[PDB]
Amino acid sequence: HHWGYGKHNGPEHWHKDFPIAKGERQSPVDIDTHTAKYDPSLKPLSVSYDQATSLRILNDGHAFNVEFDDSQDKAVLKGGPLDGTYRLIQFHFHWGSLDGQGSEHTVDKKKYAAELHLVHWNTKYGDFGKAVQQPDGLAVLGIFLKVGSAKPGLQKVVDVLDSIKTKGKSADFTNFDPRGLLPESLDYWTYPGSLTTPPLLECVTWIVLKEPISVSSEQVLKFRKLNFNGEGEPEELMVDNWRPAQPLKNRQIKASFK
Ligand SMILES: [Zn+2]
Repeated sequence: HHWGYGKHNGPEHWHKDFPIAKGERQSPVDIDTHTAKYDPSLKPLSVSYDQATSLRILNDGHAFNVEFDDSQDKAVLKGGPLDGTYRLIQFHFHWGSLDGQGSEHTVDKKKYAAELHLVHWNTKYGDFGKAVQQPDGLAVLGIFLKVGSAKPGLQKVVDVLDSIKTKGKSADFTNFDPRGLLPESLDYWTYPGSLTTPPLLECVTWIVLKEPISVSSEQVLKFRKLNFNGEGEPEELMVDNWRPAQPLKNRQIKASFK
């Protein structure tokens, strides 16, 4: 039926409705730190989120998304391996049922408790919908989450999850500053990839930060209380909403640090 993360509609079944699932530049991938190529040509990342305007938080049945106003260059990403300006449109997470799994990308086979994805689209295409049809249409900033000390800047997100427990529920979520979710260092790995959920379009320039952010056990536990199902339906906990690593194929992962 509809795609998901269950036993009968999970990642291994996606190729039936979305053939590109077996494409040449699919994500996520395992980042082999000893095979990654240091590129001194790579520029530092430029993250300008001071004028960010968050609007709403939504449970879309696959994860929860915090949406931003992308009608102007309020929150943008530039520099790094990017050519042009990319506007932040939304961010969401992927997490597991246990602290030992949850991230989509892995580092030397290591899985993190969760992974944060900040999605941006290339302004030259005018349109998020137009951007996903281009090889350089999107730029996604990936950040790993490890369990340890609590992340203060994440609590506002955690506290509102009760109001969007089921699929289709949304809540006003204004005044949220995404800068509180960034690690200290902006060193990164980058490679050409795809969206990790259907339609799995190969329009993403992935920028994965080396430094993970730490969140508390209680914070992640609250993520696990969400539901894949809609209100009134049998409860299915929203956990393990991650896609496993895909073949790197003919791609090179570059590092901004040595
Ligand atoms: Zn994602």
